[PDB]
Amino acid sequence: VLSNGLGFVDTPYKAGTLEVDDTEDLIINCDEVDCTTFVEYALAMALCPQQEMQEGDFARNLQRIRYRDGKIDGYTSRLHYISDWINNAVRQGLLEDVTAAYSPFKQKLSLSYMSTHPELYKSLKNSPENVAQMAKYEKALSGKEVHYLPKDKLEPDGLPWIKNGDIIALTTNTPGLDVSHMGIAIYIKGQLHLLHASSKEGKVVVGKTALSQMLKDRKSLTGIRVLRM
Repeated sequence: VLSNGLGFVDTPYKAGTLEVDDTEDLIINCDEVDCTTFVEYALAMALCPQQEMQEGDFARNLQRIRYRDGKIDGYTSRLHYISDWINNAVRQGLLEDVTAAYSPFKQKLSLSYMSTHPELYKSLKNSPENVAQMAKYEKALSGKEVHYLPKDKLEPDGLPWIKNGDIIALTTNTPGLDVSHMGIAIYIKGQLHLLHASSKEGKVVVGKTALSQMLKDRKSLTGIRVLRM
């Protein structure tokens, strides 16, 4: 949610915060975030019945969002592809797929980046078993359709059905990937902007440029998916 997300403004960006330990277990690092862990922390906080927030509730929620079916079982149990992450959260009723309700446009998933470049990942580069597992997950998701909103349908002032606090996943046509970035919707000066962890700015920011312009500026971006707590 927006109020929880906004508490992270200016928190430094750092990639790989979840890869620091030898075995996979729950890591809570709210001091350094990437585009995904930022949203996970924000969501896990927002789901808590108290805001008085109990660390047990936050920790339970985070485990449920970060891991396939909330089960911690090695590196490949963590939800690395955002399509998979979204499916996990939607199937548990934690998020509703707003673009599924509103948009008639669809993309077919084609996931393969991780198993194609296992050298890039600490937990794949020396683990043929982990690579094989990620390839099974890629295969099971590839060919499935999701709803999205094409970027040519999004204006600087957003749309009535995209609200403050919605999670926005930026869809991509780059080989082997589904979604390149996520953030939280925030209307600023009547324009739909993105609250997100930016590697460009090196920290969590409310983006200066309207979301529609962020999308239209990049040839590899195709549109968005909109999810809501």
